[PDB]
Amino acid sequence: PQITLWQRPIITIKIGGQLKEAILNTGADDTIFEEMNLPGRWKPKIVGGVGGLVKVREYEQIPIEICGRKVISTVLIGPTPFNIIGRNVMTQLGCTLNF
Amino acid sequence: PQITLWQRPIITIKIGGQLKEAILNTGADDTIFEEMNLPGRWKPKIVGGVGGLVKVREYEQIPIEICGRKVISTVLIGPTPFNIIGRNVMTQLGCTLNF
Ligand SMILES: [Cl-]
Ligand SMILES: [Cl-]
Ligand SMILES: [Cl-]
Repeated sequence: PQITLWQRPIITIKIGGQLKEAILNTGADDTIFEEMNLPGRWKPKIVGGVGGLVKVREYEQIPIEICGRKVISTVLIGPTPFNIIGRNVMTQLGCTLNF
Repeated sequence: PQITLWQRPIITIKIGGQLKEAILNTGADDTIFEEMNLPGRWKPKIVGGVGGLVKVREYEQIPIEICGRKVISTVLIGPTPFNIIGRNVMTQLGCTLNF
C-alpha cells in the first residue's frame, strides 16, 4: 500500500497473533512495543531508543502481519510511549519513502 | 526520489541558507533542528520531544531545499538529539510510505 502522511501513520497490525496499533516510524532503527506477551524465547538487551537507555526483552522470529504483508521479525518489548514499527521491519516489507 | 531504509534516511538539505544533515522521520509530527540561527522572527512553543516537554523556538515561513525540491515551512529550533524533517515538511513534498 501507499501510506499518506497527513495523519500519523498508525496502522492496526497483528503481532504474535494479537492486534495492536503501531506507528510506522522511519526515524526508529528497531521495532519496540509496550508490554505484551510474544511467543517463544527472549533475551534482555539494552537499547538507546529513544529517551535514555532502556532494558528491553528481545524476541526473534516473530510473525507480524502488516497491511496484508507477512514478515518474520525481531521485536523489542519494553518502555516506549508508542508501539513503533521501525526500519528493521520496514526493510523486510520493502518499504520506501517516495516523493 | 525513492529513499530506502537499510540505513537511517539522513539527507543533506538547505535550510534558511545553511546546509545541514537531517533525518526523514515519519514518527515526528514537526520539523525540529538543533540550535541554528534561522531567518526572521520566532515565537516560543512547548512540544513533547521527549526529552519530556521542551521549550522551542517556532519559526514560520522558512525556506527548505530538499533533493532539488523547494518548500516554505515552519521549523522548530530546540534540543533534539538529531535534526528531524517531520510530517509537516514531508506532506508539502508529497512524501508517502510505499510497500
Ligand atoms: Cl495497541
Ligand atoms: Cl548538520
Ligand atoms: Cl505552546
